[PDB]
Amino acid sequence: MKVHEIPRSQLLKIKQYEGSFVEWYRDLQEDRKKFASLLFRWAAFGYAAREDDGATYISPSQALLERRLLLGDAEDVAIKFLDVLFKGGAPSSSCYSLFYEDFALRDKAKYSGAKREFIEGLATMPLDKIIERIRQDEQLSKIPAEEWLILGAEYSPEEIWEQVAPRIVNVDRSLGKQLRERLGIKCRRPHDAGYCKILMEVVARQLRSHNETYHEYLNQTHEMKTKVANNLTNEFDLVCEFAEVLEEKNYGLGWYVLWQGVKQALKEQKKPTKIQIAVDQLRQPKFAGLLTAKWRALKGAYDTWKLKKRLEKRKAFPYMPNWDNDYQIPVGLTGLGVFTLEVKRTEVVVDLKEHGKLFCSHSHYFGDLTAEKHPSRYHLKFRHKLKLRKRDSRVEPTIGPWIEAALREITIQKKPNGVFYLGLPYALSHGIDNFQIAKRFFSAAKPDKEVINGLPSEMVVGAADLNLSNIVAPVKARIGKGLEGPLHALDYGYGELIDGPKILTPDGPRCGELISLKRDIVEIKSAIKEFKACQREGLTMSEETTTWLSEVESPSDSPRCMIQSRIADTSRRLNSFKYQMNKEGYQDLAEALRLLDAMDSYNSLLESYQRMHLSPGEQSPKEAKFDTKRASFRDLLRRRVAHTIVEYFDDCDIVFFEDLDGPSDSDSRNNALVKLLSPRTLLLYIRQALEKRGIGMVEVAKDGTSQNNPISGHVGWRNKQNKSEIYFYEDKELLVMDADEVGAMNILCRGLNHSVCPYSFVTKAPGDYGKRVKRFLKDRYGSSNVRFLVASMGFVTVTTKRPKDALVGKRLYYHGGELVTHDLHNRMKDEIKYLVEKEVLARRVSLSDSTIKSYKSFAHV
DNA sequence: AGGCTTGGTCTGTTTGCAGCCATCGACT
DNA sequence: AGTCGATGTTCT
RNA sequence: GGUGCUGGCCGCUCUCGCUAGAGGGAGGUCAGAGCACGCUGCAAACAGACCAAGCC
Ligand SMILES: [Mg+2]
Repeated sequence: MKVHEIPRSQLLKIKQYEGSFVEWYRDLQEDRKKFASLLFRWAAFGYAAREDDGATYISPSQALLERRLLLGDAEDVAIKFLDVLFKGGAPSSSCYSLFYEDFALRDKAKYSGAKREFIEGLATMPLDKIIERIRQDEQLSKIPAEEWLILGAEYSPEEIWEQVAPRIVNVDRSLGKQLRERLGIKCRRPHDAGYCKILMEVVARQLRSHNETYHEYLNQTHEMKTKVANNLTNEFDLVCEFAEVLEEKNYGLGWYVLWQGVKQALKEQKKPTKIQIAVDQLRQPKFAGLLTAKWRALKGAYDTWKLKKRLEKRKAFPYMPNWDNDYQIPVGLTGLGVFTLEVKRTEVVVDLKEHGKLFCSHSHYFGDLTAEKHPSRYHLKFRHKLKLRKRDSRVEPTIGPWIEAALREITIQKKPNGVFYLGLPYALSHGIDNFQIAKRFFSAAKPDKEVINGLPSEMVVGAADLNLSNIVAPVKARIGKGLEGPLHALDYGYGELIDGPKILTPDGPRCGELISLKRDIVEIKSAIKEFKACQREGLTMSEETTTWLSEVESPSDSPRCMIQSRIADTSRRLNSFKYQMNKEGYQDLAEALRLLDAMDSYNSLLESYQRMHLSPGEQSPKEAKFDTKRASFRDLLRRRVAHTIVEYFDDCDIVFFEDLDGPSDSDSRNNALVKLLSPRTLLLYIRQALEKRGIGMVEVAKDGTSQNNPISGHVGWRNKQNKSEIYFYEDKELLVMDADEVGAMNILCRGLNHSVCPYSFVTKAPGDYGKRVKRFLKDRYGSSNVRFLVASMGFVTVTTKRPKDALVGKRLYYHGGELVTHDLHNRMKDEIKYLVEKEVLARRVSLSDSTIKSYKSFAHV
């Protein structure tokens, strides 16, 4: 079967070093360091020079100046050298040649494997297959197919090679040797192939990381000045004229500031609102051409101004990369540096043959590690144990499973504390089938039919919905060609469900009073300004905030110190529950979550008590205390969300998730999840722990997955006071279920639909739809080039003719099979919204039921 | 008391570049 | 047999 | 048995202060383990947090 390896690495703290290495490391982080800032100029990279006063703005012409002013003669070769260096990969086979002083060349090109296969079948190979092999080969075109053909007919295969190798050689490999002598280039060590071979690719490994950014950072400047001057309307002609006369008067302009300006200026309103400076400038004649603008044609003139102002804050070219910080030095078995390795008294040892031996410590991640050398790879076998602090604890150390893997190179780094670490970039022999199916089959709209036939009969899926509430609600399922069932999967068949959907981490107990503890910090932020706003006016304080302050046993009624006792009593609460949760190791994520935010508002509060005394206009330059906690903690919770999500998804082959970082609706900027814990870092941290077990992961859209009904597709209402419940109107009977459960089904639904079944899209006139939108209109109604008609009851119809009466350039919603419009999707929400308000009784419907024959959401048949 | 816009200073958050080497030929 | 230098590819 | 994460106590220092106290910060010190673990360099865009004004 086909396998695919997965790159991972975990630390190893080095204790002692032996030999001349210490100088050796310091030389590479000085040889790298030394020449990287010189090679910067050779490709003429336009660079800002970092400075406290600003950033100087050097241009390519101001940098191409010193290219020939630094190399008068190597220029005509260096440009050929940089390309054969920027291509990289390995066909640049020996770029190290310039550093190595004894660099020898051979007069023959090497006998490559693909260079052998081409000669023995030179007699019969067709020219419409001979020329498609060589055209794409760097060494083969240099001889035209004429003299290629003659040797195949006359000569037996083995004789031909003896006379073509000095002809098809890649003459770029000499470019390195010339530059050293013509430039007087000396490194620190020069007969040492290791020192050279590593350093060449190492500096290159840091440089190519800058070239592709360079042409990509630029190609944005070419796409940004295209999409600012493509939407210049007579509405842009006066929208930016609004901010010019706003900054002179010392003001600015926002987004939701926009809609209450014309509604108060279209009826004589003599009592201003928060935007009177706009309303008084929305009564002048030069901005009276703005009050009369349309509905949607102004959202497409707000983004350009919100896009143009990003063109002006952006620098014209990248900064200069700072190279002083130590880089992760890699050393590999074959070709690069040479190393051997052992486990000495369960303590790791590393040996480098020319330059002496490192020393190493016993590690917990590799708990029962073993090593056996094979000629190309190291084979490791180990498991994960726990970390053993207590000696007479009844507590067994958690045993991980054994891991069979391969390892071929090692990494080294100094940390700012002066410690040398050692890394192990290891590869995992795992089945590629799950990944192979993941990208090609579920991600995309239509896979080729030779790919669809790459499926076994039955396989397992999963999904969940994650919001800040009770985070994980999974559902496992079974999909089958043979087996019939209630969920429709595109191109694979029907499926029937094993477990789920259930919530797995319900919000723990201590949360209820920790939010109640957050409110205690909520009032301290608004109250500290009351001590600071009456210091400027001369007034006293409000009793309602004062009455709250007295709730503490405070030995002084002074307003100042009672503030401090509500906070010391608050810090103790955080200090205490810190301890009693540290006992556990944080086994309830849902608990630590509302605690994490509680740890946030406390640190967010101490920055206003240090700045209480400050008279108006003098600040405190709060410095980095390199709080190591808040950074390396909120990571731990994410790498702990894996364990609860992996445990329930081990037996699955594929997983699905809600990608909350995509084109979402408007309420997702203030949302805490983009603020509290990264979606993609969490989804990727799941992927990294899912890839580890050879289980594919494929995201799907985030557009209204919580909203739709899994059974009937009809709309629902996420209760605006209780986000955990959601309501539905079907069959003249009201129903209710759990929202963050509902989302798990709609993600499982949309997953088996390849995200094809849409939620909302924008019309045009038969500006094209994406390839994932097409397969819906073609499969159901008949084609892609279709206009849409408003019809009886205010529905929408798909017409196979293309008339001009119809609505074009608008927006829709999809429910149960019917294409409905926007003024109806409000009405449809309005249908449930009113029934709940009138205090009617609904019927809860679990989705674990068997009475359901088929789920009709995101399926078309 | 609260509700935005502007800017500065400081960390913190979310991304796409580079990478995780095999094989012959000369020589022991 | 074995070491270490120097050399080899191409689709999205 | 490598990196994380935690509270008391001690002083030390720092900041304010209706005088009551609080809050930091790198280390010296008393307590707790059913806690997961892709390491790393260059780069770029937002948002988050506090002091200032004008404005309704
Ligand atoms: Mg949700």
